[PDB]
Amino acid sequence: ERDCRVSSFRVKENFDKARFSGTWYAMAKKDPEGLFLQDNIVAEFSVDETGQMSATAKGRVRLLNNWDVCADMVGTFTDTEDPAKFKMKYWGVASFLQKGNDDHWIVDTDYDTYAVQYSCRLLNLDGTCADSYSFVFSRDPNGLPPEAQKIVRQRQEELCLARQYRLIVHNGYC
Ligand SMILES: CCCCCCCCCCCC(=O)O
Ligand SMILES: [Cl-]
Ligand SMILES: [Cl-]
Repeated sequence: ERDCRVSSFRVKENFDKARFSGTWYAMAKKDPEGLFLQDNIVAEFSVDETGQMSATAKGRVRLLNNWDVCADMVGTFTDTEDPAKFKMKYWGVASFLQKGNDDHWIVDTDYDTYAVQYSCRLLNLDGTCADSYSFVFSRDPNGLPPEAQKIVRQRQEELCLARQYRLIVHNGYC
C-alpha cells in the first residue's frame, strides 16, 4: 500500500548547496546493478561562486577477477527546477574508471549530521525504479547519532529501500 513510484518521493525542501559542502562519509549503500563503489567511500562536496555544485569521491572498487583498486572519482551537478534534484555527470581521474550521468537526489539532510541520497537510473513501466542506488552519508566517520539514525531509517522505508542497504566499512584502505 506504500507508494513506491519515484515520482512520489519527497526530497529536501529548499536544499542549500553551501550548507551541504565539505566531507561526507558513506555509512551505508544500496547498490545498483553492476555496483562500482565497494567501501571506504568518502565524498567531498563543493559549490563555486556561480552556485554550481560539484564533488569528488574516493573508495575501493573491485574490478572483477578481484582486482582491488582505490577509485578517485569526480562529479559535476546540473541543477533542475527542484533544488534538491540534480543531474550528475561523473568520471574517474583515470580514463578506464566508470563514467556516466545519473540523477542525483538529496532526499533528506540536516547538513551537519546526516544525508540521504538517491538515484533512479531506470524506471519500471509502473513508475517504480528498476535500477536504483542510495547512499547514507555521515559527517562523523564513526556513524550517526541515534536520533539521526532513526530519521534515516524512515527515509529508507519511504524510498522502498529499507531492506536493501549494506554497511560501508572504513579501514584506511585508501
Ligand atoms: C557523488 C560524488 C562521487 C561521484 C559519483 C561516483 C559514484 C558513481 C557510481 C555510484 C554507483 C555505485 O557506486 O555503484
Ligand atoms: Cl531504530
Ligand atoms: Cl530491514
